[PDB]
Amino acid sequence: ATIGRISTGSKSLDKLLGGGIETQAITEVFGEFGSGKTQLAHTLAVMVQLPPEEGGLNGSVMWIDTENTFRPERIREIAQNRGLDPDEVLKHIAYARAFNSNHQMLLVQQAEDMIKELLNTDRPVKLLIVDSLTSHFRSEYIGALAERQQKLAKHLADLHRLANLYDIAVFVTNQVQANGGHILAHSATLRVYLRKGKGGKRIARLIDGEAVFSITEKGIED
Ligand SMILES: Oc1cc2ccccc2cc1O
Repeated sequence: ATIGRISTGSKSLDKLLGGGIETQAITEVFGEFGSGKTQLAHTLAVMVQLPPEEGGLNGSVMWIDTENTFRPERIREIAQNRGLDPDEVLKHIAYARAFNSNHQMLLVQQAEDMIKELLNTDRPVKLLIVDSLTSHFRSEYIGALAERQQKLAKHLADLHRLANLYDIAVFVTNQVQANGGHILAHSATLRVYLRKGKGGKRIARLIDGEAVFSITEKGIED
């Protein structure tokens, strides 16, 4: 398949990304608590449902939530302010809460079943969100970094296999703050550092110019 792009909702961020986040890729956004990573995830879950003329892929979404941070009412707001029907937008987001890191790993295998079911339809899965990808692994493997890296590596390999095999954009979030971080090392296809700036602006930079955007009723925008 050709590489598809999903607009983030922000012209500035899209330019930094070359048009949007890519299918057949894992995009990792990392930054401190409150930097806006989950807002970007919510926005992408709407944007992907637009037609290509508007920066989407007419796609369905799968969302693995590890922190109980998915907000359907926020999806509704973004959809209503992106000219979509909120009920339809929510009906094309498959949502699961990961209870721990092992269940999170099983959910990726389960996601493949729904991906296959939708593959030849008019609304194939085009976006798989894992938010937060690292939070369970971090809390469960304190003092056991070597084992944590083994399990994370297999998890990321599973996510790569889905992105490439089924032409999906995988979007993952990673909280990194004071003294913290191996990030995801070199595993993602693309690392985006997100931070707060003056006056509530958010600033994004590719790791390995900068885009500037705001969080609004449209999700994010310039
Ligand atoms: O109904 C489902 C929703 C999911 C969401 C995320 C990952 C896997 C899922 C599997 C389902 O059957």
